[PDB]
Amino acid sequence: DDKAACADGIAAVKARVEKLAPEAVPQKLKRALKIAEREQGEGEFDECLEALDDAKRALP
Amino acid sequence: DDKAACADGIAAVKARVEKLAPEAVPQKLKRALKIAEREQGEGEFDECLEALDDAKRALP
Ligand SMILES: [Eu+2]
Repeated sequence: DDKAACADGIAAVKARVEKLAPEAVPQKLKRALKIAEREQGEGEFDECLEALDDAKRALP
Repeated sequence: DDKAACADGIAAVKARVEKLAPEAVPQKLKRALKIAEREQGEGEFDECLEALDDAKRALP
């Protein structure tokens, strides 16, 4: 469901980000991940998924 | 728009709540107002309006 997909999506995006050099991680990508995590913690798992879509678009 | 309606709705609901005795204000009403304010601060003015609908249903 959206809760599982949000948790798995945060893990998947972070796994890709952890392949980049830390000094190569765009601020917009960090911000989008933080928004997804905030929404996950609020129980807005649907909103988390939409923020994860933004994070993927920020991947270099 | 949703931003103005959220701000006005927070003010309207609070105005009604401030007519109750403070020891008569249900916890669920306080919680719903706090959620609406959190969502307003996040810029989720649409979500704020949906939380305000819950707050109105919590009015005694
Ligand atoms: Eu939210």
